[PDB]
Amino acid sequence: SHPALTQLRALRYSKEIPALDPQLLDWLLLEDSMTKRFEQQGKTVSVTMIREGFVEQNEIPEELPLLPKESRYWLREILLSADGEPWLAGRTVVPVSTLSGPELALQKLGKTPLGRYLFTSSTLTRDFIEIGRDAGLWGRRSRLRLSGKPLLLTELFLPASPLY
Repeated sequence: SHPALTQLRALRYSKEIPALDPQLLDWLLLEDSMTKRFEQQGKTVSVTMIREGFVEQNEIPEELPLLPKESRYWLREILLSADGEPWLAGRTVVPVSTLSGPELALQKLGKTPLGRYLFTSSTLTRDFIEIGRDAGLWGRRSRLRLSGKPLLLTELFLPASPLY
């Protein structure tokens, strides 16, 4: 798709959280998407849609080991911009079994940027967070649960983002 997503997917992620500046840790560990924290930089946050749709297991080789094995997944790839400047690449993989209740909205976001602010009646927890780095750029990979139901979110922080 876009080279930022290719890069994102190929980061070598692990559960090692490096010994980083606390403010950088707070960015990487945030138990939410980056949308509202990027807005708090004094920015309007927008989505560039790279791909979204239902896919089979063969299009989620990175996420499949980390999710239930089932027939279909919602796959969403975006670039996230702040005042029009790309700051993040995001890749979300949602098993269809997660798409129930308020979490049906995960397939209906369109250009609305993901975040907990959209899920005002759903618990959010995180099963794990992995960190990776490539070419000087940080990425992270999380298995999230919304009302107990899993999804995979992988994010790559692009060079203009405030992490750097």
